[PDB]
Amino acid sequence: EYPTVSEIPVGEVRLYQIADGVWSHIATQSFDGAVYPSNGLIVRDGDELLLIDTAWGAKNTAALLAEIEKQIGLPVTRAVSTHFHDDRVGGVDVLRAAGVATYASPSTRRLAEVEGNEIPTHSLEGLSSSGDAVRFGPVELFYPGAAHSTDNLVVYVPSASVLYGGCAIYELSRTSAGNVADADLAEWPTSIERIQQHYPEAQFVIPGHGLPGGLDLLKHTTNVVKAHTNR
Ligand SMILES: C[C@H](CS)C(=O)N1CCC[C@@H]1C(=O)O
Ligand code: NA
Ligand SMILES: [Zn+2]
Ligand SMILES: [Zn+2]
Ligand SMILES: [Zn+2]
Repeated sequence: EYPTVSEIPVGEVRLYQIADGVWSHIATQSFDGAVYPSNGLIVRDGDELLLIDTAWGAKNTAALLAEIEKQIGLPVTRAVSTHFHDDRVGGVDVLRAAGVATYASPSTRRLAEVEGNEIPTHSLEGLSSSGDAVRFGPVELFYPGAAHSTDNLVVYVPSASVLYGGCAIYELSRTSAGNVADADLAEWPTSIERIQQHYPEAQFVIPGHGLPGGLDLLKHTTNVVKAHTNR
């Protein structure tokens, strides 16, 4: 049922409804001569929508807005990018031109600027120390500490028990570490354990790339990260 990388041409976006007013968005992109999928989140907030992450580039993000209008038909008024990489902020300018208020932590904004990636406009305060949580409308934002990147956020939807782990969490099909150029390998498992301790009620866990699962994706990611650590 969940849209897979094989099913989505680059440039197109699928939505997957998880619960009343919660969807993931799934897009694909060429990377390393392969095609990889990438997930974001959409959460209804009243008669508006909160978007979590771009769809990995401007073209895809335009497709994302069009698919949202087609399938849901409510305005995206805010967006949060969960780290500074292009699968999270690539498309921010598209969102901004469409009237979306884009947000990220100051950590993410600083790193995006250094990197030459798009920079969300608004700053999310209160997330700079490991273990910090803040409410943002229908979600809670949580900074678990450095993992896939120094700035990685996770997002929890309490009404639906959905934990969006972003790229700090790997899908089960990934058995070897991926892009760790910006990672903190030493802290990554500790950061995962903070997610487990903060959201032990989570029922649906979404990795940055690939198929959702349950909280077992946390242990899985720790297993893979520790194996890479011991390479
Ligand atoms: C551009 C993204 C940023 S997490 C990236 O590095 N990717 C996406 C899928 C493959 C590769 C990876 O994270 O291993
Ligand atoms: Na919390
Ligand atoms: Zn990343
Ligand atoms: Zn604004
Ligand atoms: Zn990613």
